[PDB]
Amino acid sequence: ASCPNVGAVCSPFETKPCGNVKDCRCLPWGLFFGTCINPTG
Repeated sequence: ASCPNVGAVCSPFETKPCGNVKDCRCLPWGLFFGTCINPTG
């Protein structure tokens, strides 16, 4: 949940979007990207 990029822009087209971290989710909002968010939070 408390991942390095909470509310930080990710992109599912990246390499590790909110991936190998202390639990994080890449919410793919916008057109091509998204944000590392709190899982189900």
